Amino acid sequence: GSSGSSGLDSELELPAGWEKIEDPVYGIYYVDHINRKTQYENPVLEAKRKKQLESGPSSG
Repeated sequence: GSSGSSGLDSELELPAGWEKIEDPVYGIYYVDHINRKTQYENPVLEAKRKKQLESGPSSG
């Protein structure tokens, strides 16, 4: 695992089923009690990042 110096990541107004767990060794990570998944990349950012998309390649 890669330990980052700056960690300005947080819940960021998580949607639903998100829990910000702060650990001294594991660090700050969000756990989903719905998809039993845990990752560093905040969901609020991802969704709002791939959602803000106004125009893009249409496929269907």
